[PDB]
Amino acid sequence: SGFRKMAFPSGKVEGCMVQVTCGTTTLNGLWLDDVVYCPRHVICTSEDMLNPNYEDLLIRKSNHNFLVQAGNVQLRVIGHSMQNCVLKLKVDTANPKTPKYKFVRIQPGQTFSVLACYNGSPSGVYQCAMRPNFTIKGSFLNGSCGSVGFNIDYDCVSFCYMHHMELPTGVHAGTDLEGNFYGPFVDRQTAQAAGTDTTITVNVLAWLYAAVINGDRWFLNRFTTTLNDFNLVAMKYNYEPLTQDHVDILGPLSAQTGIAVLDMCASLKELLQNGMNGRTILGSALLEDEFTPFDVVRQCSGVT
Amino acid sequence: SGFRKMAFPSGKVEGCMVQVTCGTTTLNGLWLDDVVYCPRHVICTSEDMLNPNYEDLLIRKSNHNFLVQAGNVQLRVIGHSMQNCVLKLKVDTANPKTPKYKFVRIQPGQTFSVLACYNGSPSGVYQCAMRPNFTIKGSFLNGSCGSVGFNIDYDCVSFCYMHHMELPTGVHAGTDLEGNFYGPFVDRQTAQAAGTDTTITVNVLAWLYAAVINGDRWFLNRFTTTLNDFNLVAMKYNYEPLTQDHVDILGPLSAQTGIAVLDMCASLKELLQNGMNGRTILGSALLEDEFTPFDVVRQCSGVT
Ligand SMILES: CC(=O)N1CCN(CC(=O)Nc2cnccc2C2CC2)CC1
Ligand SMILES: CC(=O)N1CCN(CC(=O)Nc2cnccc2C2CC2)CC1
Repeated sequence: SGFRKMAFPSGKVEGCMVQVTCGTTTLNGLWLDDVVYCPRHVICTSEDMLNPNYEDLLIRKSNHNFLVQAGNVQLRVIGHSMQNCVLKLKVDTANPKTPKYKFVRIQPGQTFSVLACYNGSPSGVYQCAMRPNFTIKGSFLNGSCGSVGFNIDYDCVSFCYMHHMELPTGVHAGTDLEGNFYGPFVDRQTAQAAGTDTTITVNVLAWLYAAVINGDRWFLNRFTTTLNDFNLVAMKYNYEPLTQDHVDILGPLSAQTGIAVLDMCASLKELLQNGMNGRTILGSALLEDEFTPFDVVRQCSGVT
Repeated sequence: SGFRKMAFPSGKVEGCMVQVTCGTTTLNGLWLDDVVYCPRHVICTSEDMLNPNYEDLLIRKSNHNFLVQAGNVQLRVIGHSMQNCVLKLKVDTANPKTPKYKFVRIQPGQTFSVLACYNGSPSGVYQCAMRPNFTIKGSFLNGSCGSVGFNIDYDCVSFCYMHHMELPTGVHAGTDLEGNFYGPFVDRQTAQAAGTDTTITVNVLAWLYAAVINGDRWFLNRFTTTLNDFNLVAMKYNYEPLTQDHVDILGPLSAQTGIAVLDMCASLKELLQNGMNGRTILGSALLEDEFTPFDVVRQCSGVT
């Protein structure tokens, strides 16, 4: 029993972190096989960030201008290329600790673990979600760029995020490992406002199921609703619309607890309208939305 | 910017996890040098847990009755001894991945990371605190016993907790790595009720400083208080008394933000009396107390 915001064990990713320096800028890189991936803004000065022409700035850089250090040992860079907003630095040595891996592009609402790093060294691990506005609410200071987000399926690490930017509002933006930004964000120091950060409804319902499984049941009510009625309330509260696909995904939690998905929707509808009244659910005074239905099943079953 | 509940990178601890089986019970063990540490209740049947005589039950066990498996390879047990509530299984092979380590006994209010494991395999990592009633609010299912809590200081892992029990109320109890339980708990399936789970005041203040550093400043008020006046309110709200030692520990955060510790106490006093009014601080609707002042400085500075 008990339910925690839990990150994946970070060891497999720690073995991939390296430091990348270009000129006066140092950030993190991800070393997989003989390639080091890092944000292309490693080539920029503070001034360059205002309106960078990456293709032009990159012409002035050679392989020897990218300093890659793994622990206290220097890697030899034998090639470099830009793919979208990431640089791929080909090195002469395959990372001996390369785990089984995939590069995946996640959808909003999906959760992942971040291994926050500085100077190629891991500082901490935390769990977050791709927000519906394509930002993430992370914990990143200057030097954390190139830190990555990932999920693990037994022994395969699916990398889904690489940190690039902090928006003027303190929220974060980054790319998948092919260098494509999530959402409309760009690697330029300019006005980039985020859209509405709506609540991930299917994750809230999954978390209410985790609460019932772990004994917190006070919010269960005598009501039911329909998808259309629920969605009218969800729209009003800036919650994402719930679809039949989401109801299907919640099926195993509904089966385990015996609480129909639409009945849990009705409980959530009353929590939205009435509030918590100073009460808590799984130690929280707000409805948590950074646990997917898969995370709830995984934690409640004990998948290693 | 941004502030997350962050655990230490778990890799150094993942390299120490092993599976320990005795008869029909399988749990986790911690392999450091040539010793495997695990809860002594690995020797108990479900019936034994009701009123176990560990010294008597242990007489019926020999070295060959303890099966230790590291990955898919079996370790040879050449000695076994009980130290308080843990067994120390001497093996013929030193763990090649043994990090620099210490065994420490933490005080209530101190935080640590847990690497939750099943069958010697890591499932996730999360952050928690030793509650003032000596319980921890973890996420542990059957098979998680022997999972450990730790802190890291650069390259040295200080192990502070080993999981042993889930109380009838769903909260958790365990020992330090010398096998001494935190608090009054025992490794027996009997009535063990926890005391008052008070809020760790100095951690709440540290977290309010993290909020100011990260832009959430709405709760800062025009008031101050004294330790004695603050403590009268803290007692009423089931918060731990704040001491001059706590004020001293908050000194660096006070210096960084320019907000005197007693002024932050006055802001906290108004939050306790007035509530949040539907507002949030660092994405939370309740006052978070599982960040120590050291955790706040570490995260806000980027220690690796
Ligand atoms: C060379 C340069 O001025 N750069 C290179 C691009 N970066 C982009 C950027 O947003 N990085 C960043 C990401 N997360 C947290 C914090 C920061 C930094 C304090 C801003 C800004 C700094
Ligand atoms: C042999 C036996 O019956 N044991 C051995 C001692 N254990 C003690 C115990 O509290 N373990 C435990 C810890 N955390 C979460 C969950 C559990 C278990 C479901 C109870 C109980 C089970």
